[PDB]
Amino acid sequence: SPVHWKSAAEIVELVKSKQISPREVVESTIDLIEQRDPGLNAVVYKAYDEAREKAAALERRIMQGEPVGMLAGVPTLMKDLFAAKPGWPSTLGGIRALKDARGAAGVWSTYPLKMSGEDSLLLGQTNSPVYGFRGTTDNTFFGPTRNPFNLDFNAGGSSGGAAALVADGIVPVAGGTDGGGSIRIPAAWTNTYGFQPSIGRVPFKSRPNAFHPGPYLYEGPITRTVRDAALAMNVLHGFDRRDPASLRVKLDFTSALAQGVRGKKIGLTLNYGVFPVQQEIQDLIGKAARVFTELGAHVEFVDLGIPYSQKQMSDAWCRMIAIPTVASMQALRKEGIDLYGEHRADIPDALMKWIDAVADISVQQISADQLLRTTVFDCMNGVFDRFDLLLAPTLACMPVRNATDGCTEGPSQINGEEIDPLIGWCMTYLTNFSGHPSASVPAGLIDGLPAGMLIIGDRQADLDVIAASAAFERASPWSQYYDIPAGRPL
Repeated sequence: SPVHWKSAAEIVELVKSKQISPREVVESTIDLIEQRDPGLNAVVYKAYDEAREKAAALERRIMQGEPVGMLAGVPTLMKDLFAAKPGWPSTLGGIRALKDARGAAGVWSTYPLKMSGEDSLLLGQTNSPVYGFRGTTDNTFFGPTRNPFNLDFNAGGSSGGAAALVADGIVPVAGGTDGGGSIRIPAAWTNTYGFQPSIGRVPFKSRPNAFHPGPYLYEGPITRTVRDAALAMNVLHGFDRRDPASLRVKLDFTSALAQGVRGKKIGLTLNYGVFPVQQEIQDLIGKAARVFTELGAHVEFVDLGIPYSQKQMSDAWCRMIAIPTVASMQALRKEGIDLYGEHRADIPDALMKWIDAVADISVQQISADQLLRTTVFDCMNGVFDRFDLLLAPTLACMPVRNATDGCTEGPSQINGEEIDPLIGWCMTYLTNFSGHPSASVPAGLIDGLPAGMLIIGDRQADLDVIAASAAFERASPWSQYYDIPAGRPL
């Protein structure tokens, strides 16, 4: 393949130097999708002709020496979860009743808008669970997205299709979204790098309600290298007055790649003091943390002092996500697509539980969840009063086997302790409460399957996260593990 396993940085250079045409990037990427995605089931919409049209125009500009963007020719796909791209479908993660929906003119979600703006070529959309409402990717319309490291296992979610394509070498970057961890969750299970930016760093368009009661929501890249994520972040970040958290600051994410972590004070937790975490994952993260001590950082265990139980926190997260989910369902019903009645079967029972639970949620309950969130935020802040970075395992458990009923979920217990199977083991959700930037870095394999370590920075310290990530990438590479998917039978 001229493009399998190439980085975005490599493709940009190949295209800019006229070694390969944008047309050939598109056809070769299509070949990889057609050849390799049947097992993975990561792609849910193919926009091949659009990509061909865009490639022809990009090729003409390159040949005539007209201006081209900073990701010119890099192939990518966006995520099918509140997707907005004019003329494209949006099924909210595999809701069959929405299969005929198409995006209205002039309405865009951030990843397709900004990536295409800098001449990345959008090839289609990737699979998500229904309404994003779990850390696995499966639904009853498209089915499960499978792990390139072992197709009997799930890629994770909700951005599972994004991570699976990147982990299988098919595109160098894919768009994820994250309300409880979903840029980072599937990255951790697929040996890819998932970057969740600070709140306000990348615009997020929530309409009709910009002041919704949910957790912080983010769009961001999943890549195989930290450099590619920095390149994507240079495109994705930036002021937009229509996002009421937007930061009016310009950064160069690539400037942090060579910075190192010498002298940094790093806090370490294996379970945030409140989650049950598989011992093998704890051990792997203890080892990974020591990579930083060899690079001149000082690492020590910290106690966040979170006074809520992990069930209390996951229940609050579910209610916070459920409120705008109910608003979506109510609006769709008004528009003639009724997911409460006629098309009830399209919603998982576990999700309908929360849908019903918040239908008449009291202001007292809303307030209690807000107090919980504040407490978690302040526990994070207590760490960053004294430390430059916090390390933790991204997730409390290893990948799960795919179900056969379209409802793959996580474990309901870890170490004998009950845990919410949709999101409870996704320890990432703490930064959707708190707003801190974080990235999942591949920490190694356990019994042949990937596990991630989360690097968290202080509020707005995205470049510190990039610097630590790149330092770890140099000292403890994970690229060799791609040999597993690279050699899998097709």
